[PDB]
Amino acid sequence: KFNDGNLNIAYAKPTTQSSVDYNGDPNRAVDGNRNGNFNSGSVTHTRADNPSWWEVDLKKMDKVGLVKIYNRTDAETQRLSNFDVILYDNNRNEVAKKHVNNLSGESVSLDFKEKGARYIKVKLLTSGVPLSLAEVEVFRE
Ligand SMILES: CC(=O)N[C@@H]1[C@@H](O)[C@H](O[C@@H]2O[C@H](CO)[C@H](O)[C@H](O)[C@H]2O[C@@H]2O[C@@H](C)[C@@H](O)[C@@H](O)[C@@H]2O)[C@@H](CO)O[C@H]1O
Ligand SMILES: [Ca+2]
Repeated sequence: KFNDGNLNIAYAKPTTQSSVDYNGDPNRAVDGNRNGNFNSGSVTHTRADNPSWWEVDLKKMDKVGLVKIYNRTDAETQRLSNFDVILYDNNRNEVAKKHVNNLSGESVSLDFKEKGARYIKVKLLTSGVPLSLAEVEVFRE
C-alpha cells in the first residue's frame, strides 16, 4: 500500500468493471503490482463494451490528490486513449472529471487537488474497445 513512499488508498479496495475477458479481473489494478505485461497476471481486461469502464470504491468519502494510472505495456497500448477519469461522491454525483487523450509514456498522473470522493472511474469514450489497466494508484495529496 505504499508507492513512492506515499499511502496508496486504492490498494486492495473493492473494484468493479464493465465486464471481464481473459480473466482480467478488476482487482488486478489494485494489487500493488505495476507490471503491465498482460500475460504476467497484473493487468485488467474488459470485453469490448459500450463503453468499457473500471472503477475503484474507496468505501467512504476521502480526499483525492494524485491519481496515477499505469497502462498495459506488452501490446495494444493505444487502447488507453480518449478516456475520462471521473470522481463520484457517496451518492454517485459527479464531483470532478479529467479527460486524457493519450499517454506519452507507460503512465499518466492527474491531480484532483483534494476533491472529496468515494469512487474513481476510468471510462473509455470510444465504444467497442477493451479497457486494460496495469494499476491505478490514488493518493491523498
Ligand atoms: C498466455 C496465452 O497464451 N494467452 C493468450 C494470449 O497471449 C493471446 O494474446 C495475443 O497473443 C499474441 C501471441 O500469439 C500476442 O502476444 C498478442 O499481443 C496477443 O493479443 C492481445 O492480447 C490479448 C489478451 C487481447 O487483448 C487481444 O485483443 C490482444 O490483441 C490471446 C488472444 O489471442 O489469447 C490468449 O489465450
Ligand atoms: Ca496490477
